[PDB]
Amino acid sequence: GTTPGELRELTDDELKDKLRESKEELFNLRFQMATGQLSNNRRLRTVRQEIARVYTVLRERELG
RNA sequence: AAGUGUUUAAGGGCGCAUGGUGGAUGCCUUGGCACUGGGAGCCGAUGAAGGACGUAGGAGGCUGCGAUAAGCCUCGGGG
Repeated sequence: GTTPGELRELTDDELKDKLRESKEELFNLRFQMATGQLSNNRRLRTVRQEIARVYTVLRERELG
C-alpha cells in the first residue's frame, strides 16, 4: 500500500507525514530486530525502500 | 687316526612385488598474449580519476550502491 502512484497522489505535507511515519516504523523495526523480536526481517527493507520512494517523489516534485 | 664339509645376517646390496610422499606427464580450462574490424576518443568546481567509511536479517572479502546506501523513480524489453 505504498506504491509510487499512491505516493504521487499524496500531497507534499502528506508525503512528509508518511515520511516521518515510515522513519518511526523503521526505528521500531531496528529496535525489534536488535532485541531479536522481529519475525519478518524483510520489513526493514520494505520500509527503507518506502522511505526512498517518498524522498524520490518529493524530489521529483521539487524538480518538476 | 688327519682331512673334507653345507649350515647364521646385527646390518647392507641387487632385483621383483606392493605401498606412501610428491606433483611431473597426458588431456583440459575460469585466465592470458598478439592482432583484425568497428564505436568512442576525453572526464572534472553540476566536484573528476581514484579512494576512506558505510550499506543486506545475520561475520568478512569481492561486486553493487551511498544515510533514498546489493538500492529509489520514469520509460522500454522479457515472461
